[PDB]
Amino acid sequence: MYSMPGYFQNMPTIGKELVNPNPENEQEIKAVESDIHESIKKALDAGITSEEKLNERGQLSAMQRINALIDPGTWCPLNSLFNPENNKFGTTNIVNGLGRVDGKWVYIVASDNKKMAGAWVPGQAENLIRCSDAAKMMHLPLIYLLNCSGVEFPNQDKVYPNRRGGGTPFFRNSELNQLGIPVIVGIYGTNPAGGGYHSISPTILIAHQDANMAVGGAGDDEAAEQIIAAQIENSKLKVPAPGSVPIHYDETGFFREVYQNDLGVIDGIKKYISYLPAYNLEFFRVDTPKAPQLPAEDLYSIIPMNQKRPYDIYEVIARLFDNSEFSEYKKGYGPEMVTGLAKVNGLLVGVIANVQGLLMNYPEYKQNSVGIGGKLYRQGLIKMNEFVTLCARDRIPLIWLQDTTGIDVGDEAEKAELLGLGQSLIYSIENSKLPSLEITIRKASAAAHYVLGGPQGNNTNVFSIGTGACEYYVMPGETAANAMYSRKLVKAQPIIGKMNDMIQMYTDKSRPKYCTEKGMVDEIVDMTEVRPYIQAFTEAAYQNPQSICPMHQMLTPRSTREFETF
Amino acid sequence: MYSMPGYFQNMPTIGKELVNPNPENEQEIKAVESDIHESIKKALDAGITSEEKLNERGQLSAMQRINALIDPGTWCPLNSLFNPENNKFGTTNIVNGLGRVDGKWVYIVASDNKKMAGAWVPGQAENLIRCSDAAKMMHLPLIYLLNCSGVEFPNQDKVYPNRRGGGTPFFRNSELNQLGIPVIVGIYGTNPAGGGYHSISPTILIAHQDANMAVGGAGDDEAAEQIIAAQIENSKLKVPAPGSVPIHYDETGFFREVYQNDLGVIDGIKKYISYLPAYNLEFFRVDTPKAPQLPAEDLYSIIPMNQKRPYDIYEVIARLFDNSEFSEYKKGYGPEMVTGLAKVNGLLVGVIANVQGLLMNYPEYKQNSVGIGGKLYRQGLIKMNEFVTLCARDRIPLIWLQDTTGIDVGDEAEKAELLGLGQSLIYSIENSKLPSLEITIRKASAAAHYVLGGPQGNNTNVFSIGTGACEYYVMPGETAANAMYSRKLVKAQPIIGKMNDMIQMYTDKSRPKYCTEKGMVDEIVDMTEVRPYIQAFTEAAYQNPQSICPMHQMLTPRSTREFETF
Amino acid sequence: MYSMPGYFQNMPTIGKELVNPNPENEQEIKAVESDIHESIKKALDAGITSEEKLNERGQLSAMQRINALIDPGTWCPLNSLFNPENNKFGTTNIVNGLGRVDGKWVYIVASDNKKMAGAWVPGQAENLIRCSDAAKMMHLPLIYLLNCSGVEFPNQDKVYPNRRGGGTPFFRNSELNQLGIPVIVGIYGTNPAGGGYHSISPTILIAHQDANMAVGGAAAEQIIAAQIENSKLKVPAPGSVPIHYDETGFFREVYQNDLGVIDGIKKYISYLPAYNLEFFRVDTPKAPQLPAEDLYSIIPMNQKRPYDIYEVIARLFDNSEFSEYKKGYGPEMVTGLAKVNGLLVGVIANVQGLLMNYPEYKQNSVGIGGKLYRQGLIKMNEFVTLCARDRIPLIWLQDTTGIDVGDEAEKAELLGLGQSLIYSIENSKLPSLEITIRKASAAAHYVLGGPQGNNTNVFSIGTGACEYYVMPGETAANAMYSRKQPIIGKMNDMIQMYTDKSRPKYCTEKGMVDEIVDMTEVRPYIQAFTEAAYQNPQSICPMHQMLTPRSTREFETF
Ligand SMILES: CC(C)(COP(=O)(O)OP(=O)(O)OC[C@H]1O[C@@H](n2cnc3c(N)ncnc32)[C@H](O)[C@@H]1OP(=O)(O)O)[C@@H](O)C(=O)NCCC(=O)NCCSC(=O)CCCC(=O)O
Ligand SMILES: CC(C)(COP(=O)(O)OP(=O)(O)OC[C@H]1O[C@@H](n2cnc3c(N)ncnc32)[C@H](O)[C@@H]1OP(=O)(O)O)[C@@H](O)C(=O)NCCC(=O)NCCSC(=O)CCCC(=O)O
Ligand SMILES: CC(C)(COP(=O)(O)OP(=O)(O)OC[C@H]1O[C@@H](n2cnc3c(N)ncnc32)[C@H](O)[C@@H]1OP(=O)(O)O)[C@@H](O)C(=O)NCCC(=O)NCCSC(=O)CCCC(=O)O
Repeated sequence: MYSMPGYFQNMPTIGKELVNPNPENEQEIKAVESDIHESIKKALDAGITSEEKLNERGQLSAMQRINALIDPGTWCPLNSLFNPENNKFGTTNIVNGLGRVDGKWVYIVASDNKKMAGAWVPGQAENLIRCSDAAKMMHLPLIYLLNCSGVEFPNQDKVYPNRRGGGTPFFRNSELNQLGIPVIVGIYGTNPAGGGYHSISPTILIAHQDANMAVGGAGDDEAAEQIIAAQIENSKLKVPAPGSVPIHYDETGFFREVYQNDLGVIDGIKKYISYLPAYNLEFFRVDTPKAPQLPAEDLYSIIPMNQKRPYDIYEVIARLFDNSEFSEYKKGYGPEMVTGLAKVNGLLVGVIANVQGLLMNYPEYKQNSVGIGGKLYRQGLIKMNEFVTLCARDRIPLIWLQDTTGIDVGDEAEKAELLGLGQSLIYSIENSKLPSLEITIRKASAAAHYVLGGPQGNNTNVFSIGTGACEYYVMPGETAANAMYSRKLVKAQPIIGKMNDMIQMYTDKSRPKYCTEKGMVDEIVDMTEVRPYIQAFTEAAYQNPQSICPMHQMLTPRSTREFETF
Repeated sequence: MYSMPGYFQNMPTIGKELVNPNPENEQEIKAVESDIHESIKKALDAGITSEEKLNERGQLSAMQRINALIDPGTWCPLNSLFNPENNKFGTTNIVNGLGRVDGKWVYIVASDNKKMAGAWVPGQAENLIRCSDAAKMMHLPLIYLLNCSGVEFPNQDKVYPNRRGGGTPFFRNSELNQLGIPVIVGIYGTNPAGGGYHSISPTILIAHQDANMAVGGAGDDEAAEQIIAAQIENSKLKVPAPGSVPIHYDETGFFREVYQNDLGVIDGIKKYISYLPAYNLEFFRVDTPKAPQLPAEDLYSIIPMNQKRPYDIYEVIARLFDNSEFSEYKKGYGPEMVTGLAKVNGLLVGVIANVQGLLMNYPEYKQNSVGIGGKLYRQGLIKMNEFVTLCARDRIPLIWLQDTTGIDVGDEAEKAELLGLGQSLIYSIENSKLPSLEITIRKASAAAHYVLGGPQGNNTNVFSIGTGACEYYVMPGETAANAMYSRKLVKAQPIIGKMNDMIQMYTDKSRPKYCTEKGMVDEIVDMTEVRPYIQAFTEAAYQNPQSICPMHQMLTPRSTREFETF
Repeated sequence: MYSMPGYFQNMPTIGKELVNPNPENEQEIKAVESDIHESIKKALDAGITSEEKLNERGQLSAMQRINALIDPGTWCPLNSLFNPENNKFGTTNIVNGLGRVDGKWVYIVASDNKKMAGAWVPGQAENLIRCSDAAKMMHLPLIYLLNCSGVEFPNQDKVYPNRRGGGTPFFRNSELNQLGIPVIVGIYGTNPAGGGYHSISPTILIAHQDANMAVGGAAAEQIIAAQIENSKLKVPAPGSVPIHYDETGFFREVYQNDLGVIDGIKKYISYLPAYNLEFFRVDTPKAPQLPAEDLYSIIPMNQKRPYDIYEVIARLFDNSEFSEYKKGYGPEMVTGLAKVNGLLVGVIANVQGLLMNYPEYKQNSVGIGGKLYRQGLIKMNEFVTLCARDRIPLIWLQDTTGIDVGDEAEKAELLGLGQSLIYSIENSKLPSLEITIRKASAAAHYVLGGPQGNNTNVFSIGTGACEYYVMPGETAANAMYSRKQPIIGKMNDMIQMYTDKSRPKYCTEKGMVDEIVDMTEVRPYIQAFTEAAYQNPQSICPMHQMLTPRSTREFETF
């Protein structure tokens, strides 16, 4: 019961059954994966109040609230270890990511009430903007599980002011609303000032019976003593915390609904989520959802931690996409890249990925050359330009699989227009106006990181994820030390020492964990977890898209076919 | 020769001649202004190569290139002291701001070739985004005077990766182009990799004859020696720097034009600027341009450095806007704010500004009260909501003059809807979809900083400026130390000591210079320089606006009139 | 001083010098062209008040006002003979088209004050919407030379009410303003009610000193008493200068005479944003290398004769240069880049004649030029999509008899590929011009950048050799009456009617095509359109970031 099975079903299948496993490699990847999981667990547990203590006082933690909201097994966290300003607890005081609620994907943001009652900490504003941007680009509902005490007083200068500070999300929520994207808030505990605007900015307000939202909270030694007198007098005065339920439900009616406990609040949210517009994804399917035909655990063997080793990218694609099917656009032209159509739970996506290894008699603009997989040449850049443009016309979201060492350099490459072709790709992406996912398989480096659907496209890239085998740098430490200090040897030992410093630093500052802490990549995900994220993304993309191309009116399949025959 | 003189000419005049000058105050302001000018001069001079040395080698500095481009006296720098990451030289290696070129306003970005040949330094990416955002919001041409050596190798992790890093401007330039906003580049010196994409991303490329743009640049002790052999062999090889004029002019034709020297490049830019679409501002005028009727130097007396002193805001408005004329919207309603129409070189703007001092028998929702000027109440918030909405419909840009201590707090204020009214203002602003300017007169604090056209509105606020009398904090240090440590005295000397630490820190981290270094405000401007910036902004706003309301079809003047009569 | 001469300069040249002229054909074309010119002249002269009488009373006619405004030789009229409701005078009481004012292209609408003082007549509302749509799609300034007495009382039911009636332009002017497109009005004579809203809706109002704009203007024996009492009362016509200048200030400026009003308009036009077209040029403007008058020989009036489309393209575009996209693939169509006064346009045009061993989905087949097959439709889909990305406007040259029919064609996806083209055009979001060379027929007329794309096609023009029908009269009579002597008679009626109702003049009267233009006048219209398109475009693609030239090159080499 689908359109055009001749084009969209029984596509060529790709990938081989894994002949030689590699335990050493698998163990190396899993060591990175373990450290990530361990750091996340330690960070989620950190803070002045435990989950156990929270539960005793009648409150749920962020993860408890999240797990009560979502369909089991659908949680795709992002920015778990994001901590650009290096807070001691290791987080930005929010837990965020994608989750599914009774079949509907939503973007979830949860205050960490274990840590200073969910206070604004350095790096949080940035994290929050990455949330609302994702919702914006995907037209996906934004859900706040809110428990926010506002500005951290010692850090006010880092959390209160500026273009992208604590005030920005309030504008971003109005923008979402104006773009037709609903925002739903569960209001827990005390939310004064900063937390008050997080409470009031959403579309729908569901309150805990003890919760509040307010413009402002309650209310030498001779100086020092005076304060404790006023405090204990006000405490015996028993004035209620401003903007409690008797105010914001009974008087202003800004609280739409009030629930007795945390799980009641969740039920309220679930109810309003059920009201939200969403396609039955069947509408956009070209085939019934099918698992890949090769197991994802093979990826622990296929993707080498030895950064000097090539591998076959088709083996990766075969394990990530429905039924191991792939419909390649212009195979043979631009051999440094794979571009083609694939399926994700029956839904069309365009896949763009680096080819690794030696490229015989290539590029064409060089007399007698061998090309390096992971680099970009003329035909690859042109093929991508076309494929992006075609997918954009067809309203087909793009998933980029990056493992790249840059664009070809030198005057032969220059004459081949590579600088202009790279920028043309940037222009093509910006022109596409569709949500896109970027997945760093191993190397994200040079300008290729930018042009290959990089997170530098703030209008199209929703977020980025990386595997345990990934690394981010401008160029390898060795090449960098070279270009920096080679001319300073044309003059001149103190220089040798700081070349080895640079090499060491580039290794340190390019490790997967460091990369996600700085937010270079949003999440480090397990090899068995990459497809889940692709599924989350793709289903979110097609849940309520702002534009449609009927299948019979799509150009990509037609142009792909013609190139194969003509 | 203007529409509706009955509405737009002979408006009420405001302001008094200054009776009592205040030398002490004037001197205090000018001390802040001097320190700013002095820090800017020191920062512009800093770097491994002087202007004198640059000139000897046949090159102009950033400021020389800028001064050769612009009409004399039209330079409005922004982010002069922006240095969020605290680079030693004190800058982000770019000089940026507004400048006029033969009557046309343009946004200007100039590489600082005194410092590591214009290398990407920490904080630069952010600075560059503030540039392209301004051009985007105002539909104003972006001009690059480019001399960029790319990534600073030691700092690569801070300048190369991430959503808002060195790659982002290349996407932002494509966005500008796609929105119909031209980008023009003068290409000087060597521009490899990162600087190559700054070269190629603009609409128009004008090159210095010795300049280049490229995807990549040229080309233990036994290890160490090997490098200097290859280097000196390549140096004697005399291979030209990749992507020089014989390549990018003669072969690729990406350089549109080539000039012999720096001033030739400027002439080329001037020529292409002359091609750009721009209104004769006469088209949008409602009166002939007229100076204010009171001198701006009085502002050194009027605006008190004593943060506890009120002043009359009308005295400020009278000195900033054409002919000291003001057409107030709903005077008497919402007395804590002034909202009304003014003129800037004959062009209509909407002005929103705090009233200072005691407000008798106010707010209305309190039994017997005296209101504090600089705070926001019910009627003020509602009046602003309406005025913003009206100006938005009329396509009249808004200028916000902030001097504020926040929104009224407590359950009487809550019942009066202040939390929802504040957010309604945010929604109203976001809905306006027009470029806006924010000017901090003194206090930018609390949520009022956000709602009063704050820079937290990334779609509407083009940039923000502040006077020498300005200060930024969440709340005063004393109130902050209180709310932080008062409950920790209900338990318990080590606490007293860190309360005085907080008070001191809030004073340090809220000084005008510190605020602009962090980018809380984009520029600290002289009292005599505020009108110039307002003129730059307003004329840029009306140069090529994307939407028009004919004067006879404007609602703001009509509604303003009806309230006065009915 | 241009980007990428390697791509944009010294493109292949096309066309041959004309070997054998054809006087018979030329004369046949010029006979149609003469009849058009003659009908236009008669229509412009028609009406109860002559130009001579207007001049005596101190007033200029529509054409005098237009000719005083525009740079000489830049007038591109549209809808000259548009008269869908068949008014006796032959017009819709407005003169409209493209004109250039001191180098700036603008859209011009002028009230015909020769005819019932510029009253609203049947068909006018539709004509006015075609004006504001053009301005909308090109972001081009709209100029009204206004002299409008409002609703024609006898015809009120046809000019006053409905979604697309006399009130619609007032909403369309607000839309233009909100899209940032300025509207400038010169207010002449009396403009009450309907004409009052034409006066007030624009951005800028310039008034003649005797002019007015108003909400409303100023048994049997009883009426003439009140009338003569009011006439002796000497009450001024409502909303005159002492009101709308002195009191309301809705008139921005007042001039003593018609030419003063024009000067005021010129001044405000000079204020308007416009590129120096040099900014978007890839070469200096160059005439074609073959004369346009050859087209009188090249394009056959004998509708059964093929001709070489390249000969047409060679005579319309700068320096006879053409950079063809995917030559050899989809031979029934020509798609490629060309230049118009140095500016890039994408050209899509039918190939005529026999196509050997084609289409590929059939066995031993000969293809018919002017028809659309699989590869043509796919090539156009790609080329449209590529030009859209590159912000390159499209010019469509139509001479077509439809899309291939039958189950082999169906299996080849032709129905879906045709609609994909429609989708592709709608997706392009750029102003486009459509020129009917000869045949506009079947679904091909729709998909080949037809005027049915109300968001992209600015207007359409046709040559004297053009004709519009669903299908030929013979084929139509067949399909209608084959399944059915009284029947033979009404088959010949149908054939005759299809010939009658498909003549160039009839087509433009009904608005099927907006203007019938002379063979020597096609390039001028292309120049007007292209220069208007690039005057103030809403989106740019830098030359070095364009995909079309790159993809075109790769197909040639790879
Ligand atoms: C640019 C020139 C030719 C200029 O040399 P010059 O004429 O001597 O000029 P000068 O005023 O004496 O300044 C040179 C001096 O300024 C400093 N400097 C220059 N560039 C950098 C940098 N990128 N990072 C850190 N420091 C830099 C160094 O101390 C230079 O000394 P040196 O030239 O080494 O003797 C040269 O210094 C050079 O080649 N520099 C940088 C090497 C390079 O190729 N860098 C590209 C950086 S990687 C990148 O941006 C990648 C982005 C993503 C991608 O596309 O891959
Ligand atoms: C929120 C509550 C009621 C929660 O108290 P609780 O029930 O004891 O909860 P708990 O788990 O024991 O946590 C309290 C403890 O967590 C820490 N903490 C809490 N909030 C902050 C903060 N904002 N900055 C820095 N540290 C904070 C403190 O150590 C708290 O201890 P304390 O309550 O003082 O004994 C209370 O701690 C409180 O009132 N906190 C903050 C005071 C306040 O009113 N803050 C508003 C911050 S200003 C702002 O955000 C302005 C934005 C712009 C504007 O609108 O003006
Ligand atoms: C406009 C002038 C002042 C023209 O001055 P003039 O020197 O007489 O000019 P002329 O060359 O001699 O032309 C007059 C002659 O042209 C014809 N004519 C003029 N206006 C109309 C019309 N509206 N419908 C049908 N026929 C009209 C009539 O035969 C006129 O003869 P008449 O003036 O009756 O002796 C005058 O004819 C006049 O006052 N006409 C009546 C105009 C009028 O009442 N217009 C309102 C039309 S209703 C409407 O548009 C409402 C729309 C909805 C709304 O906004 O309410």
